[PDB]
Amino acid sequence: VFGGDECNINEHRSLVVLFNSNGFLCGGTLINQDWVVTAAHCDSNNFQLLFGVHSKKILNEDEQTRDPKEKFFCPNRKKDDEVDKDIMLIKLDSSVSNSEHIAPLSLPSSPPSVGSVCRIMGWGKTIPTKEIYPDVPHCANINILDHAVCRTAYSWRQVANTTLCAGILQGGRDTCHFDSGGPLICNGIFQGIVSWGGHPCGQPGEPGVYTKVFDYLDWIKSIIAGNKDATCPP
Amino acid sequence: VFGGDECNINEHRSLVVLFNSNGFLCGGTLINQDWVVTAAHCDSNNFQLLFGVHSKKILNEDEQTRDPKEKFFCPNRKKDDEVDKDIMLIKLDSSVSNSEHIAPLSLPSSPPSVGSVCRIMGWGKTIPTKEIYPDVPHCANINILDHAVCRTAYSWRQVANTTLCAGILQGGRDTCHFDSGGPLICNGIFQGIVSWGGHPCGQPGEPGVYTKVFDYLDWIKSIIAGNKDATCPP
Ligand SMILES: *C[C@@](*)(O)[C@H](CCCNC(N)=[NH2+])NC(=O)CNC(=O)[C@@H](N)CCC(=O)O
Ligand SMILES: *C[C@@](*)(O)[C@H](CCCNC(N)=[NH2+])NC(=O)CNC(=O)[C@@H](N)CCC(=O)O
Repeated sequence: VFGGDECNINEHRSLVVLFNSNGFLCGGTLINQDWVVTAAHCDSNNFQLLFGVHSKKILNEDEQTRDPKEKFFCPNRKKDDEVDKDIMLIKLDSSVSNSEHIAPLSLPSSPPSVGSVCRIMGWGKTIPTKEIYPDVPHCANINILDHAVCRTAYSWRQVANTTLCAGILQGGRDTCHFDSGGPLICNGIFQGIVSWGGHPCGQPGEPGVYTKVFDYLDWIKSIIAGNKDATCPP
Repeated sequence: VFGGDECNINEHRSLVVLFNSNGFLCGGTLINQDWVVTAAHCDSNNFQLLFGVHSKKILNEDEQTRDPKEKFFCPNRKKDDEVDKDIMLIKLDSSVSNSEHIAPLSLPSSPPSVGSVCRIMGWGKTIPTKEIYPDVPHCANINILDHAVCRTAYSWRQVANTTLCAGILQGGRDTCHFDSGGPLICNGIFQGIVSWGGHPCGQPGEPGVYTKVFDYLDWIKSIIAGNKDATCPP
């Protein structure tokens, strides 16, 4: 996260870490005691999920680890476009219970209004060009922008409507590489999933695009209730 | 460990890992649910202890992390001698319960005999010259040798009587740097603590010198029971 500060140790109790033998992959969001939401582009053959993490060097006495038992993607997702319908549900091999540094995030009831202030968080790049990563996750506030700003900022490709356009108009704060899958939270509600953006991040006039969780509510609940044939919003 | 193979995932449940911000420090041994025994030269201002660990890449789901609440050393220990009375007792800040990959090891009732076959284990060097470290702990069987082999082999310093001389005579098997603090187990009994040896491990004729647990039984029991003045055997 570019333009932020170290997150408070208690302000990110729902942030999950996806990693494998090759290291850190992405972030994720725990929505209930058995499921994790993250980005579809973060998928890997094998990986594990780590809960309750703050510092990577100085561990928390309450971290939990689980393996993905099931993974779900939109049935109607475009094969070639890696960020098309960037959402993946992970059914844990074993339930995770609340603790001092672990807790789920509630799904939204309604979508965020243009201009609302939201929180982004992750262990991704903090310097736009350098491959320097934090030890603790960084937090920064950004605003919900008019979707047209993004549509026009990235005219060479199509910015789906099932996405939120967020950031700071003059740049300086934005999610970056390895921040993917993490939550965009507005007023304590789970509103978006970090998906993609500019090169590098934080440039003025190039906001980030987040999967709009709300548009996928029916999908999420259907998959979680047991219906696996649930198709996503086009 | 030089000269062995990867340990079976279930044959090292008492093996603890001491680490800090600078990384890995040493091995250790869980003797009951509240105490860990290790070498005194493994001390560091700040460190933590990890239980139920095997592979550093693929984590077990039952791992536990605790912090050192109290540390204890022999009152009558030599100031400038890093390996004199090489034993340290650590009281955990919170109890550790048994699980698939965590279980304590029992204190000895009698000292091992010369010629006994014992298991050594740890994440220390596997090739004497190369600064290459295992991902999973390596185990190997060595024999308890006549204490005099050590006495003469290391005629350039003095080998205490409160230690076990163990290894293979022609070399090719020994503990190495970063293997310290781990346990020497003979017939399932906790008999020694990895302390020191020659440069580099495995040289023919230069066995490993381990802290003889049996000789400290009283100090250990007195310390754990409450007598913080208990003195060690000279
Ligand atoms: C998977 C995740 O780690 C990244 C997140 C990048 C976020 N970038 C900004 N500026 N907020 N996403 C990608 O690697 C995917 N990239 C693309 O799909 C490109 N078309 C856009 C480049 C980009 O995401 O920055
Ligand atoms: C702290 C612990 O990891 C090591 C273990 C070395 C074991 N070596 C062999 N060959 N089994 N201990 C030390 O680094 C302490 N070293 C000494 O006290 C030196 N007098 C000997 C160096 C040595 O142990 O190789």
